[PDB]
Amino acid sequence: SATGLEVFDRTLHKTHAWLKAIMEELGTEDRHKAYLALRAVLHALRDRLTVEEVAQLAAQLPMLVRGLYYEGWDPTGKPLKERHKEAFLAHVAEELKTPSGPAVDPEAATRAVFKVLSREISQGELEDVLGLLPKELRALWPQG
Amino acid sequence: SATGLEVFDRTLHKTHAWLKAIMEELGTEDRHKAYLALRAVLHALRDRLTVEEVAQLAAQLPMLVRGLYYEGWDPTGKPLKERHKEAFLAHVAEELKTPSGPAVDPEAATRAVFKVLSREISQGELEDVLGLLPKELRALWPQG
Repeated sequence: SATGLEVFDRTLHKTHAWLKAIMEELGTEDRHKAYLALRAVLHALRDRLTVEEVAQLAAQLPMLVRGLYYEGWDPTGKPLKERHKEAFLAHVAEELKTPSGPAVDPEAATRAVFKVLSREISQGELEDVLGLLPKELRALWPQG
Repeated sequence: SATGLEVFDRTLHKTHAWLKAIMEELGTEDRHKAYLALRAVLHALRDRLTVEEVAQLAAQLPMLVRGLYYEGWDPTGKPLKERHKEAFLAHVAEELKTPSGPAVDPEAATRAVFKVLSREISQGELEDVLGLLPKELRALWPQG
């Protein structure tokens, strides 16, 4: 059917749903652009969380997305705490680099992924994550 | 072709290779049994590592396998350090529970997964992991 395993077919189905939603938010037909956005934004968000907070968010992500989320993670480094929007977007931009500028506009990528995340994760986790972020970064989420 | 994304098709291909190797070691045609073995063993091994060591091993796992690896992880708990084989196998057995006994023999599952892991991860990571384990647990790996 797909992978020969129901568990993997299930996570692929969920991940496809996430990417499709991100594509609609971005207004693009390029699947790879949506993937890059998901990857860059999850990593930037992850780096602002403590080890405990990182795992708590991971529990709300589909298996395949969780693997992407943890890619390149350095748990020994102090969580990033820059207060301004530009600092956060610069980190997102770092993983959207291509031969000619950012693959996707950093803010657009961030708003699209945060929108999809807010609809997919539990309200409890959403409120927890928002409470850990500065005002300028909370503004990037649909809740404001 | 599979997921519509080369990055995901690639991790599915690698994960399929891992599971196929585990199936051969177990001598089974049941793909789900190999999955359960991979899941139960990775989790038992993961729980004996510090947060830094957990992420270091994660870097050697294919994206999809990494998502499975991190499933249900509690980074706040002190790493398990039981010295005897029975203690470790009991933890592996905890995630192999089915309506009628273990899905796969705990030791067989452990030896199969450790064998595949030793062939897939870097020699440096293998030596590091072995050095963190008690003699009775190192005996479960092909190196001894």
